[PDB]
Amino acid sequence: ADRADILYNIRQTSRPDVIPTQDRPVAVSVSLKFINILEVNEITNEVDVVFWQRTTWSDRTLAWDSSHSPDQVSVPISSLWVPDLAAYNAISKPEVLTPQLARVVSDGEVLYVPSIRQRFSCDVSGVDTESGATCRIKIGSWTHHSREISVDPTSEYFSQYSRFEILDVTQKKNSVTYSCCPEAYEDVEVSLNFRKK
Amino acid sequence: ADRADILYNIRQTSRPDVIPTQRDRPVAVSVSLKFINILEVNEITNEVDVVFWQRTTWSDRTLAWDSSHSPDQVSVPISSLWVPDLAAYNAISKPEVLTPQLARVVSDGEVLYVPSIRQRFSCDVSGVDTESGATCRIKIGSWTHHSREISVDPTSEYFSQYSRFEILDVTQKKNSVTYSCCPEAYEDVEVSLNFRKK
Amino acid sequence: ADRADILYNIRQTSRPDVIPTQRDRPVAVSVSLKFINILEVNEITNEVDVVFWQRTTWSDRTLAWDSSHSPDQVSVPISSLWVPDLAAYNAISKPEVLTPQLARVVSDGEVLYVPSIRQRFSCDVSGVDTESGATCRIKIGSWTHHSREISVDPTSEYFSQYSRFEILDVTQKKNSVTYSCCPEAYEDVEVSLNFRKKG
Amino acid sequence: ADRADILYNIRQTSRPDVIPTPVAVSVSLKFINILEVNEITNEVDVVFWQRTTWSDRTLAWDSSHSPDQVSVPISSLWVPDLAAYNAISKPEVLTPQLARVVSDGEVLYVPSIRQRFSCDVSGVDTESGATCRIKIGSWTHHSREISVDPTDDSEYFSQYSRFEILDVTQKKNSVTYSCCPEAYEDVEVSLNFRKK
Amino acid sequence: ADRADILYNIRQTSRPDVIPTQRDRPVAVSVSLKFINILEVNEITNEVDVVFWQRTTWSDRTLAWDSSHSPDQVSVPISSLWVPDLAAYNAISKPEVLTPQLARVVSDGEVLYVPSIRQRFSCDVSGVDTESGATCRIKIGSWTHHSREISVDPTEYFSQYSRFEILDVTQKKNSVTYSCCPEAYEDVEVSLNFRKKGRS
Ligand SMILES: Cc1cccn2c(=O)c(-c3cc(Cl)cc(Cl)c3)c([O-])[n+](Cc3cnc(Cl)s3)c12
Ligand SMILES: Cc1cccn2c(=O)c(-c3cc(Cl)cc(Cl)c3)c([O-])[n+](Cc3cnc(Cl)s3)c12
Ligand SMILES: Cc1cccn2c(=O)c(-c3cc(Cl)cc(Cl)c3)c([O-])[n+](Cc3cnc(Cl)s3)c12
Ligand SMILES: Cc1cccn2c(=O)c(-c3cc(Cl)cc(Cl)c3)c([O-])[n+](Cc3cnc(Cl)s3)c12
Ligand SMILES: Cc1cccn2c(=O)c(-c3cc(Cl)cc(Cl)c3)c([O-])[n+](Cc3cnc(Cl)s3)c12
Repeated sequence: ADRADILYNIRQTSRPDVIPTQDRPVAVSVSLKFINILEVNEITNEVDVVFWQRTTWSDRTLAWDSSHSPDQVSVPISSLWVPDLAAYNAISKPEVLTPQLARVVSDGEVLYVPSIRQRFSCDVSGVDTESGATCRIKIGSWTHHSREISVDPTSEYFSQYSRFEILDVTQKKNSVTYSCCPEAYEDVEVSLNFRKK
Repeated sequence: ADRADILYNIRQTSRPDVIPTQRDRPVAVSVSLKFINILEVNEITNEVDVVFWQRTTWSDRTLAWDSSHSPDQVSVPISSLWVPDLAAYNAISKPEVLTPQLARVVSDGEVLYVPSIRQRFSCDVSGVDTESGATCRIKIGSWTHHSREISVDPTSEYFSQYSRFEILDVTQKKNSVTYSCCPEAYEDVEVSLNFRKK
Repeated sequence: ADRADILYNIRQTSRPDVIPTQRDRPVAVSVSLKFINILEVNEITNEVDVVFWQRTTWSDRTLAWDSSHSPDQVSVPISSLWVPDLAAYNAISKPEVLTPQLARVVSDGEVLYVPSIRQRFSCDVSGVDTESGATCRIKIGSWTHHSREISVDPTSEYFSQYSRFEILDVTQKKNSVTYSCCPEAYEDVEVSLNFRKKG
Repeated sequence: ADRADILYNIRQTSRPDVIPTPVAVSVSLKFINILEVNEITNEVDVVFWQRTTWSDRTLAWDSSHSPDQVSVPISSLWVPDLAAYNAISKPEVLTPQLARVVSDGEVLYVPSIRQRFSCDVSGVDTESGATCRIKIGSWTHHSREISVDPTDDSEYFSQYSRFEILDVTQKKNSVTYSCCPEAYEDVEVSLNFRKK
Repeated sequence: ADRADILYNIRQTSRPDVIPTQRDRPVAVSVSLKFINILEVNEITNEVDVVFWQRTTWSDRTLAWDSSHSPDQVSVPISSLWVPDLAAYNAISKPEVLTPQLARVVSDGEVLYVPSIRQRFSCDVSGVDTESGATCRIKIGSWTHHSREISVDPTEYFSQYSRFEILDVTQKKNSVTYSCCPEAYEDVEVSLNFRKKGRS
């Protein structure tokens, strides 16, 4: 089997609209790497950031034997199921800056790392101090509760040319629940502690 | 039945372009806005930029399945379902949907759609910097379906603490509009956001 | 016949790319703007940003069905229908459609499309801050269909009370343009919005 | 044959991705508006009708007993890959993306375009005015595949612009690149304009 | 064989989603930027807006045809062929392609793609209003294909009407690797040394 055969197989087997549960939730790993802080407004409490959203999960149906073939291919995400992640305090659409390609590994692991520019409503107070501001970004599945999707977290790539610098990034698991229903929604709370240089 | 079987059944039965009227009764659409943010307010132009969750529910009993030994809910892309053609009458920008365009379908045939929307409105911003605050009225209804086809029924907890504004009161009242040409009435929800600068 | 049957039949007979000329008659397109808002006015650059409902009606008799014992109207996405290729000649932005892109089809074959449009125009903004106000003229017609293929016919109630501007008068007059090349005439409606800044 | 039959036939015969061979493409700009001029950055924002004609004989039909012209979406036709070499924004097509096809196989496409250009704005606030040169040609087809031929410059120009047109000149030209022997044909449109 | 036949054959054999690796060799992608214009420079935010031609070439031997008695080159929409998934690592906007999205395919299987791109970068703008000027570094490589799948090789048209002038452009090969994995990603580092015209 050559690359074309693996890709043909993935396209004919992929169910983009069907969460690939093995009765277990799909374990989605999410890690933000901050690349840039572009605009900060201490009056409106708004930030414009660029981050790589490292996103991994498993779809065992996509797996193939790679003893005598490539163990990884690039696949357009429009061909694959993708977690329906959203940032709860986003105030703009995520602008994906990068090619919308995922990597599929022969064991069925899927890796997606879009570079995203997005605006958030978060605490910008203290940005011009030594201690800096702490902007909290909550990312979770919009429509899949904890029995369907679990979200697990895990300044190296931050631009030296930003007016801001990063003091600390903290990535903590959290859970939200609504008055209506017993369903809990898992999220990652990403705490970006940063300040003006 | 697994998730794929429920979704294939929904795909084969759902007619995205056909309102699911039972007999000649209207489809009862529930609409509830939850305000998340007030981003830009202009007291001179009377324009406000808001973020809200538009909780939208209705019934398509043709989609129903037995969930005794199966999942009782799935996520479905809205392009596979009929969705109410709701619009805000006093919007001055396109709705920016911030969230994945998936609905939930429940085994009893309930459909639930909760987009997070950023949109700009023309409304009364006068008094925003006072104690009594401003009252901004948002009218949401079906653009093309009169009251015999769609009825719209209404029903601070999630408001960002980091907004420059705070919410005093949200009221959701049912209302109805009619045009000189025709006897048809269009139902809407009038959402009254009473808010002020902190 | 139920709504699904009417919609199936419309999709089978509708030719979105084919003007529905009955005999070899022009398709009579009715156009009526209802101004909802005036957002930005620049008296120096002579530019206005407006919101209007473009009430647009025409006949496609091939879509007709018997509506004794069926619904006499349905909502249909405009991507399933032929739609007039109307353009504003002094527009300087693309029309931003604010509303769902659904038309109403009546069982006699009448089609009604009422998009809410935000668009920017180049027009006369002089006098906006006076009592007599400015008169901004918007020219709307078919871009590619001359008068033997499309005729365009015209016909403050919904204006936002919260605008900084107020409407004194709207006039809708039929007009016709012809180009040096060809004998073909293009019909338009000239919509004259007389408005001013409030006291 | 009725309109539906002409359009059905165009869908069966048209190859949007195949140049209908050089194809002689006629290009003529009519300036409608000058919106923004910046003397410091040498940038202009203009609105123009790009009158574009060519022949695709494969589209032809007998019109003795049918319409001799139809409107066709450009996504159904081959269209010249014309670009402005000194554009600094994407062309914003303001108008419905329909061409006219004549029964002899002539195609006419007249988009109204808003676009920003890098060009000489020096003298704009003088009596002699500025001369802004806009170079339009095929991006990927050299002169053996596409030839570009030009055709009252102020007849359609908005009276409400802060600017006025003194002269529009449309001259044939050619570009060639260090790599290759191929020549690319262009029209150089010289817009002589000034502040009122 | 006429143009229609060549294009039909390209559509029948081209796999837009499949990198055309020959044996187990990487696809050699040649990338060369020609700067056309510098539009907006912000010395406070360290942001530039530039227009450049991204000359992109590679080989897809599956596309090849006999051109002894037919055209040796055609224009093909990029949606009909595989295209390298190049991205600028310090881009802060989507690339805005200003030009028709057509590649040239040569009968030997050579593919040439030259989009005119407007894009905003985060890079060092300090010194732009000095004699030595600013050096803005743009890193371009494959987003998803490591060095065993794609290799990136580097290899006059600047508007005379820009308020900036170009002192030097240097194009150097480089390689990145991530803590997770052994895979290396090739890039080109393009160094644009430029400054404001007309300083005293
Ligand atoms: C090539 C590249 C440029 C920038 C960021 N990348 C990354 O961050 C990672 C990465 C991912 C994880 Cl889960 C952990 C770590 Cl430590 C690194 C990575 O593999 N790649 C290549 C890829 C691009 N798209 C996909 Cl899918 S994989 C890059
Ligand atoms: C996960 C999440 C984030 C934000 C808002 N949501 C909500 O408001 C509700 C919700 C809906 C109703 Cl009708 C009543 C109540 Cl009390 C709550 C909800 O279920 N969910 C998940 C969903 C997202 N899209 C669909 Cl469809 S369901 C969330
Ligand atoms: C519900 C609604 C909100 C706003 C404007 N509308 C209108 O102006 C008219 C209308 C149309 C005409 Cl031809 C004459 C008159 Cl007097 C009124 C109308 O019927 N509707 C509903 C519709 C929306 N889209 C279509 Cl198609 S019909 C509304
Ligand atoms: C109706 C209209 C509004 C604006 C500009 N138009 C034009 O300039 C010309 C035109 C074209 C040429 Cl080649 C020479 C001359 Cl002298 C005039 C024209 O025929 N039309 C209609 C058309 C629009 N799109 C197509 Cl295709 S044909 C108009
Ligand atoms: C016509 C044109 C306008 C602008 C730029 N172009 C170029 O830069 C080059 C070019 C390419 C290389 Cl690899 C080296 C050199 Cl030295 C020049 C070129 O051939 N062409 C035509 C083409 C445009 N798109 C394709 Cl595909 S071929 C132009």
